[PDB]
Amino acid sequence: GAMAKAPESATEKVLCALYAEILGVERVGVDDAFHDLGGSSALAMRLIARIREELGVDLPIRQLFSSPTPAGVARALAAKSASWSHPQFEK
Repeated sequence: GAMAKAPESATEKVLCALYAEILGVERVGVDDAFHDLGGSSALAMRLIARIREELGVDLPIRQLFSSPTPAGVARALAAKSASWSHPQFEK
């Protein structure tokens, strides 16, 4: 429940919705940290999966620690728009 009450950018609104779905709230501001809503790191790991189902994008929990608000996660997502090879795995 931060007082900045900042407005939402395009990805940040999807993240606010995704935060609310897990937290059980009416709304999340782009300045509300996942932890300020009472969320825990374990729930933040599950958030990654829901973001992937809805938007098709993944974020490691490493970056999420530095990106506790929707506005933080959205810019962290945007960094992946650069040409970068994600690490592979076997088949």
